[PDB]
Amino acid sequence: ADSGCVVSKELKCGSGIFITDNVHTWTEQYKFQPESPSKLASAIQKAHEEGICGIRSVTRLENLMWKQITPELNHILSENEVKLTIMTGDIKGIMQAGKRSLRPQHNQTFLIDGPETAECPNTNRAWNSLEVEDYNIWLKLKEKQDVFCDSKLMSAAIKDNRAVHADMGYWIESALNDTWKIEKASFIEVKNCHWPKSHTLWSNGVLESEMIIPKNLAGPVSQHNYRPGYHTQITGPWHLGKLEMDFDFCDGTTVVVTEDCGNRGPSLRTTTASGKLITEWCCRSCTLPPLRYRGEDGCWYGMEIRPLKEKEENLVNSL
Amino acid sequence: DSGCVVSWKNKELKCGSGIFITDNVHTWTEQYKFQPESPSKLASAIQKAHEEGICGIRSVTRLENLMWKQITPELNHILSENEVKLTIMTGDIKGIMQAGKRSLRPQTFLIDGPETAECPNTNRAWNSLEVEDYGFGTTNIWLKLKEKQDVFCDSKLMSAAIKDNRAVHADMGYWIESALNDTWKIEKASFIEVKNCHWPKSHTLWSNGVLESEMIIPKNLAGPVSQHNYRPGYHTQITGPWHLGKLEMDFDFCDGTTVVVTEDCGNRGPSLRTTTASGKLITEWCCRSCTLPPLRYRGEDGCWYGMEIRPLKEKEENLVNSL
Ligand SMILES: *[C@@H]1O[C@H](CO)[C@@H](O)[C@H](O)[C@H]1NC(C)=O
Ligand SMILES: *[C@@H]1O[C@H](CO)[C@@H](O)[C@H](O)[C@H]1NC(C)=O
Repeated sequence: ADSGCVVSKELKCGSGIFITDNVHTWTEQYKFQPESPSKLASAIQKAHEEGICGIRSVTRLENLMWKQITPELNHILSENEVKLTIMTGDIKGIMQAGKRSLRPQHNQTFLIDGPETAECPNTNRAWNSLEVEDYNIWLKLKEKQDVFCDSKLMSAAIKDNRAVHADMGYWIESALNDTWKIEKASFIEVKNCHWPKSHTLWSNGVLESEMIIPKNLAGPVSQHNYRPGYHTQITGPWHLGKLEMDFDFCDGTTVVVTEDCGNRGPSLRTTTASGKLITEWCCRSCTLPPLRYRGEDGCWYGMEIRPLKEKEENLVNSL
Repeated sequence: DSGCVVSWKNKELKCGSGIFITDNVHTWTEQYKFQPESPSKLASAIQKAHEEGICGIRSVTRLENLMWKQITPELNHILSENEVKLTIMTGDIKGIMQAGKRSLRPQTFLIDGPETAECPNTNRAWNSLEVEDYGFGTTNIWLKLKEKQDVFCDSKLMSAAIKDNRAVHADMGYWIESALNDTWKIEKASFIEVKNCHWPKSHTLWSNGVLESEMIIPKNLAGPVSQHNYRPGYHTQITGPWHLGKLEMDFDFCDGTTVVVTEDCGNRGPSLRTTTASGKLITEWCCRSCTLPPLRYRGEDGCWYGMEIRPLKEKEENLVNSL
């Protein structure tokens, strides 16, 4: 067990389990490391032999690993005198999943991450094929090609009417004010894996048509992932990659509830592409305070929120 | 909520923000104490309930009973001073804290104590108190009356967490550890109390597709409805030694006993103790489909085995079981 001391203005000490937030920390405390870059390289040789253009990362740290290891891998690949050039790209927005998966055991090109292409489909990319051995993190090959995120990375906790589902890239908070409902969400990444129900709190009788964070977007199948007058934000501003969902009004905007408002569609931003600000918003059934997203390009509103009088075409949505 | 914690086994410590769950069970000091909001209102509720025709009430948890014992004379004092002739009497608690079919809402009176015929549990009040706020310091806690009736344990006392493939469901008298060795399963369970409420789903992990026949710790014993409450080859231990009240159950053999897996072994029945009423020690045990290390209960009178586990040779009627 983990024995120590923590302070909230109350002080408490003892033994138990401590769940940390590594998302909001400006410092990068964790890095990913391989146990056998040789085995990895061989698995990539096999993958290319098994017909694979490249691989797509599940998380940000995996991508950073692929980046920091690519030269050595290519070097190793050259050390084995096997003709292949490994190319690692960047991650942006939702990390799309790959249907292929690695198996443990002029020049060609192996495309790790990067943007989409016609030469290499997502179905030819490998994904979710690296798990954690132990803790800098000793990683390794997986059992099989499950569409779940790594269990050793997931975490969760609940006490004093505050529930948290946490990850190395996610930080999801719900609370009990009259009822249990989602409160906050923090994202460094957006991934296409599924949140394991082993590390999930309150998973019984969960309507997937109501869970805000999408299941196929590592959304916890939980009644904590619930918010009255909301549904799954399938078409939300997840194209940001890094964002902060909360339940308040965007700065300088006003949202009201009315039947006169339109139907739910792709999330929109307060700021026009031209820079024009809209202050008047509406929802047909949403529950004030409204679902908002804080990111790079500014604030966005939930799918349920549409502008009152302004035409939707004038705005920017999830493309 | 920021702080620093150190793991000896992991040989690693960490600082930062987040959420800390504390094992209130293996605390050397009884840090917590139950205290009401307005004892006068409690007394009022007692008078009203007695007038309704109630005979007594039953605590839900240990520290609740402690509060009752800590405020009874003051309560009985309030009664007389506020014009009424009711004698409130509180006995101790042993084993399972039987629920009461009735409840509180905002000739003598009996609280807890032994089971009696004058005041059956069907006419007892139970699960009528909830916490509003926490005191600080010893650490005390407020209590007020519930506006709703249920058999759920107070949500504000339960906790849960998962990290490093080790789940924990905690309480003030419960501490239930699960882990991932090969597969996910329950590893330990610590009790200072045995209650009959229900462990709510809001504070539960993996509550999907949970066979109550597979949940080791019974649902009606505040057992977490979870696949963290599972064990390969074991079922709901309804006839475990829950008469002990305080116990520490886990998975290892009893000291100087032998358990094996044999289809010839007897079927599952009441949990037996390794030692008989005379004092003999049953060294040979078995199970049909159970898995080793065996489900054992470390209590006061010694080590016990799971329901699936039977004495290999010795007639089970020569052994002591949960009556
Ligand atoms: C809790 O919800 C009520 C309405 O349901 C609201 O009036 C109150 O402000 C909320 N408490 C908060 C936000 O702390
Ligand atoms: C997991 O189970 C195996 C089965 O024999 C055992 O050898 C091992 O020690 C167990 N691991 C832990 C951490 O208890």
